[PDB]
Amino acid sequence: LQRTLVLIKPDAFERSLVAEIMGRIEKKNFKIVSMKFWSKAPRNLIEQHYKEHSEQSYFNDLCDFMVSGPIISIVYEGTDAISKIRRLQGNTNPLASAPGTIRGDLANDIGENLIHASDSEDSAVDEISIWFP
Amino acid sequence: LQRTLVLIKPDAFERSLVAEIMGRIEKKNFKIVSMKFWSKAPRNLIEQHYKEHSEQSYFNDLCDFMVSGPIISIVYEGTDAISKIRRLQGNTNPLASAPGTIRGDLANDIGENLIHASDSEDSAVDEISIWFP
Amino acid sequence: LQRTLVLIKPDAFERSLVAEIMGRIEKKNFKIVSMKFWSKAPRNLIEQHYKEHSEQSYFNDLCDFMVSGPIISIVYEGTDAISKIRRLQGNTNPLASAPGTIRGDLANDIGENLIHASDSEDSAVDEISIWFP
Amino acid sequence: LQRTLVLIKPDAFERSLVAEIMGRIEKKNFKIVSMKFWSKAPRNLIEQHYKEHSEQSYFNDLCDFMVSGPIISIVYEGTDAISKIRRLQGNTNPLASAPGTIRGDLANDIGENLIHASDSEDSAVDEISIWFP
Amino acid sequence: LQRTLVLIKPDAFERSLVAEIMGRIEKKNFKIVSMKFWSKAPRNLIEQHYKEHSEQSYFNDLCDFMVSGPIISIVYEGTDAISKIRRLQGNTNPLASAPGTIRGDLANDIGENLIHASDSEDSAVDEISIWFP
Amino acid sequence: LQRTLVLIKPDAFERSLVAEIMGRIEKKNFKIVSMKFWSKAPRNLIEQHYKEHSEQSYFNDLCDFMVSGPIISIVYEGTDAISKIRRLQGNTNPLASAPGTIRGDLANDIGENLIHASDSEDSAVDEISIWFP
Ligand SMILES: Cc1cn([C@H]2C[C@H](O)[C@@H](COP(=O)(O)OP(=O)(O)O)O2)c(=O)[nH]c1=O
Ligand SMILES: Cc1cn([C@H]2C[C@H](O)[C@@H](COP(=O)(O)OP(=O)(O)O)O2)c(=O)[nH]c1=O
Ligand SMILES: Cc1cn([C@H]2C[C@H](O)[C@@H](COP(=O)(O)OP(=O)(O)O)O2)c(=O)[nH]c1=O
Ligand SMILES: Cc1cn([C@H]2C[C@H](O)[C@@H](COP(=O)(O)OP(=O)(O)O)O2)c(=O)[nH]c1=O
Ligand SMILES: Cc1cn([C@H]2C[C@H](O)[C@@H](COP(=O)(O)OP(=O)(O)O)O2)c(=O)[nH]c1=O
Ligand SMILES: Cc1cn([C@H]2C[C@H](O)[C@@H](COP(=O)(O)OP(=O)(O)O)O2)c(=O)[nH]c1=O
Ligand SMILES: [Mg+2]
Ligand SMILES: [Mg+2]
Ligand SMILES: [Mg+2]
Ligand SMILES: [Mg+2]
Ligand SMILES: [Mg+2]
Ligand SMILES: [Mg+2]
Repeated sequence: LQRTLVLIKPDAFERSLVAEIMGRIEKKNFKIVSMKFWSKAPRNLIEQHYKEHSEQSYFNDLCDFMVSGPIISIVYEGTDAISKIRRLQGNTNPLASAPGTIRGDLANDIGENLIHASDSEDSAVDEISIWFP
Repeated sequence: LQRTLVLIKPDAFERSLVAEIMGRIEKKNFKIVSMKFWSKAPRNLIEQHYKEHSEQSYFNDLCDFMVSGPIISIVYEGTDAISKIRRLQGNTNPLASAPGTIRGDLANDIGENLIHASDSEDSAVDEISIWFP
Repeated sequence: LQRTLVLIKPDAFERSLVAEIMGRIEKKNFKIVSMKFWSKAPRNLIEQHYKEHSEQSYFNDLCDFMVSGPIISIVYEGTDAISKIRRLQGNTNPLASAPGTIRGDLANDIGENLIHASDSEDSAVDEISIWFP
Repeated sequence: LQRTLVLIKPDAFERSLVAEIMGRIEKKNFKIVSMKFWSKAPRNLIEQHYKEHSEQSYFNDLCDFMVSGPIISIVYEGTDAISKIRRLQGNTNPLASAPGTIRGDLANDIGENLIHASDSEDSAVDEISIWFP
Repeated sequence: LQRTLVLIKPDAFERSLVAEIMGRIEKKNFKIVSMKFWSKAPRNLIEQHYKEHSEQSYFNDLCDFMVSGPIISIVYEGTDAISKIRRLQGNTNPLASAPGTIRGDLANDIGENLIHASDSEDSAVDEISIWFP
Repeated sequence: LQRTLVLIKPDAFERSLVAEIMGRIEKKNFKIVSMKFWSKAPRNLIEQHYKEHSEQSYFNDLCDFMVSGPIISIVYEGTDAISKIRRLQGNTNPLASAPGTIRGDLANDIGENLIHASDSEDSAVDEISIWFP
C-alpha cells in the first residue's frame, strides 16, 4: 500500500479534461485519500514542487504555466500506486508517450502534459508534504 | 453567472462514478470554483445541509448514508448554473428521472442517488456557506 | 424487486452494439439473473414471444428479422426493473424515441430497433418462461 | 429518405467536440453524403445561410461568431433525417435543451451552440444548395 | 480462424465492468459463438479450468474467488483470436499490464483481474470442452 | 510543425467508426488543415496513393477495397504530427497492433485496417499533393 501525489495541471482545466484524467485513475480502482483544489497555486509551492528542476532552462516557463490556471492536487492510495499511476500517466515526451496512457492519448506537448505523478517513494512523501502540509 | 453547490455522494465513490458525474458537468462547460474532498463529512454539516428534511421520516437514513463514505463538495460557476445543473441531475425518484440525466442513466434508488445540487439561488448561497465557510 | 425479460436483437449484433446496450442497463445497476446466447433463435420461440402480433401486417417481417442473426435473451433484476428498463429502451417509433434512450440514441427504424423489453409484470413472467423454461 | 444540412460550428472546433457531435449522428445510423471543411467560411455564405435572421438583433454577432473559426458542412441522409437530427440537436436555448441532446449535454449558450441542422424539407434543400452548389 | 474461451470473472460483475470488457472484444470485431451465464460456477469446474495451478499456493484463494459471484463463459471466434484476445487482456501482473489493455486500464490485483482468455491452441480446445461440453 | 495525410478507409464507414477514429486524433489536439469527402475515390488516385505497392500480390485487392466505399482524406497539422499520428494508428499487422492504438483496439485485418497515415516527411508531401492538388 503506497500513497502518491497527483497534480491535474492547468491545461486539463483549459481543455476540459479533468474528469477524463481522474476517471482513468478511478477506473483502475485507486482511492482518493486527500484532494485540494487551487484556483491558482502559489508560485513558491510550484517552485518547491519542481525544486529539482531549478537549473533547467524550462524552469521559469514551467512555473509560469503551472500558475496559469487552476490545479487539483490529489493523494491516491493503492498497492504499488506510485509506479502504477506513473505508467498510466505516460512518458513526458510526446514522441514517446504510448497510446492508452493519459499523455499518449491526450497530451501533445512536453510542457503542457496534463498531469503530474510522483516518480518514487522518496518523492511521493516529499510532494505530499508540500501540497498537504 | 451563478454559483451552485454540488455534492458527489458516497454511492458515487462506492460505484466508481465520481469522474462520470463530474465529467457530465464539465462537458456542459461549467467551471469548478471551489472543491473539497471529505473522507467522511461531519454529521453536523450534513444535518445542516439537509435541515429542511429534519422532521421527515427518511432523515436519519439520509444522514447515515451521507456519512457512510466520502463526499466531494464542489461549487460550480456558469450562466444559470443552478437550474441547468438541476436539469442534468434528474428527478429524485427513479420512476421519474429521464434517460440522459445523471440519475436517469445511473441511479436506481430514491436515496442513493449519486449527486446533490442546490435547488435555488437562496439555497445555493446557503449551502455554499455550509461547505465553504 | 422485479425481473424483466430483455432480448438483444440481431441488428445489435450486426452493428456491434451488444455491449453498448447491455452497458446502459448495467450502469443503471440492474443485475443479470439469467442469460442465453442464441446463434439463431428457433422461429417457434419467436412467434410465441410475439404472439400478440401474430395477425398484424408486420408479423412475418418481424419474425424473419428476429431469426436473421443471433440474439441474447437476458433476465434482469432490480427494483421496478420492468418499467425502468422500458424507459431506457425508448419508443418503438424513431420519430418518437427520446435522445438519451437506447432507441433514441441508436435506432433509426421501427422494426430494427435493437432491443426488446417486457412491457408488464404479466408479460415479463410470460416471456421469462418462453426463453428460460 | 431525406437529406439534411448540418454545420459543425466554430465552438465545436474550439472545444474539440467535432467527433463527439458527428459521432452522435453516426451512431444513429445516418450517412454522410457530402462534406466540406472550411478553415473560415466566407461571410457571404453565412449571411445567406442565416438570411431569415438578417434583421434580428443578434445577426452581426451570429455572423461574426460563424466566421471566428473553422466549420464543417455536412449533408446527412437517412429516413426522416431532418426531423430526427433536429431532435438530436436540442433546443437553441440552454434553459430548454434536454439532457441526452447535443446542446442539452454540451452547449451552454444560446449563440455558441455547436451545431446547425436544417429545420424543414425546404430549408434543407435551400441550405444544401448554398454549401454544396 | 480460431476459437478461444473467455471468462468474465466475478469482480467484473461486482464492479459493473461486464459490458466494458465485452465491448472491448466486440469492438475488435470478434464474434460470439457460444455464451453461458453462471450465477455461481460449480467449484469442480473451476478446479478443472485451473488444474494446471493445483499446486500453487494461491489455488484455493483463486477457486474461492471464482465462485464468489457470477461468471460468463464465452467462446469467441476470429482469425488468430487466441493470441489477439490475450493481447487485449493484458498481463496478469498489475505491475506489467499495459494501459490500453483490459487489465492495464481496469485491474489492480494479480488475482482479481476481471477476465480469463485461453493462452494457446491446446488450452483453448481444453477449456472450451470444460465450459461447453 | 508538420502536416500529414490521413485517410479514413471504407471499412470505417461500413462499421460506423469514422467519428471514433477522428475523435482519437482530435483528442490528441491535432488540427484539421484540409478535409475532403469522397463517395468513391477514383481508382487511379488510389493506385497513385499506393504506387509503392504496385508489385505486391495484394495490390489489386487493396485497390478494390479502397474504392468499395467512401473515404475521407484529411491533412492534419501539429508538431511532429507525422510520427505521432503513425503511433496512434498502430501497426498494419493485427498480430502486432497495440491495444490503445486505433488498429489495436478496432482493426482485425491486415487489409481492412480503418486508417492510413503518411509514414515520413517525404511521403506526407507526396500524398498531400495527390489528395489535395
Ligand atoms: C524534461 C522537460 C520537462 N518539462 C516540464 C514538464 C514536466 O512535467 C516537468 C517535470 O519534468 P520531469 O519530472 O522530467 O517530467 P515528468 O512530469 O514526466 O516526471 O517539467 C519541460 O517543460 N521540458 C522538458 O524538456
Ligand atoms: C423525498 C425523499 C428524499 N430522500 C433523500 C434523497 C434526497 O437526495 C434527499 C433530499 O431530498 P430532496 O431535496 O427532495 O431531493 P433532491 O436530492 O432531488 O433535491 O433526501 C429520500 O431518501 N426519500 C424520499 O422520499
Ligand atoms: C408497431 C410495430 C411493431 N413492429 C415490430 C417492432 C417491434 O419491436 C415489434 C413489437 O412491437 P411492439 O410491442 O409494439 O413494440 P416494442 O418492441 O416497443 O414493445 O414489432 C413493426 O415492425 N412495425 C410496427 O408498426
Ligand atoms: C433566437 C436566437 C438565435 N441566435 C443564433 C443562434 C442560432 O443557432 C442562430 C439561428 O437561430 P435559430 O434558427 O432560431 O436556432 P437553431 O440554430 O436552433 O435553429 O442564431 C442567437 O444568438 N440568439 C437568439 O436569441
Ligand atoms: C500467477 C498468479 C495467478 N493468480 C491467479 C490469477 C490468474 O488469472 C490465475 C491463472 O494464472 P495465470 O494463468 O498465470 O494468469 P493469466 O490469467 O494471466 O493466464 O491465477 C494469482 O492469484 N496469483 C498469482 O501469483
Ligand atoms: C503489408 C500489407 C499491406 N496491405 C495493405 C494494407 C495497408 O494499409 C496497405 C499499405 O501497406 P503498408 O504501407 O505496409 O501499411 P501501413 O498502412 O501500415 O503503412 O496495403 C495488405 O493488404 N496486406 C499486406 O500484407
Ligand atoms: Mg518527476
Ligand atoms: Mg433538495
Ligand atoms: Mg412489446
Ligand atoms: Mg434555424
Ligand atoms: Mg492461463
Ligand atoms: Mg505506408
